[PDB]
Amino acid sequence: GTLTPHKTISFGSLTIDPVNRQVLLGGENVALSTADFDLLWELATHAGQIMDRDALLKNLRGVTYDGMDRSVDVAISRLRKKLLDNATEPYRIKTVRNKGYLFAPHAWDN
Repeated sequence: GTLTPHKTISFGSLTIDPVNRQVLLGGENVALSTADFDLLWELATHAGQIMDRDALLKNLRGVTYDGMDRSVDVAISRLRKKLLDNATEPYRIKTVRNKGYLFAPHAWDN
């Protein structure tokens, strides 16, 4: 009794679909800067696995320029600040012990 896709990826909070190249959280689309958009794109695809800043930015740019966390930080803060859900849902996107950013312990997919 739920209208949800299968090919695309959708979590218990946000949803990402390459067909519409957009993200939907809480039933409504979420606007995010190019980078911020790419950040989550990989963040979800690599759920469960700890995504490091250096390994994250690599997806945003893809250049040989390492140590470019500068963009990552800004992106993260922009991701949570925009996905700071409280009434509808918590902040699934929690931060790990200075090891990056992973999903909440109550969010996962086999």
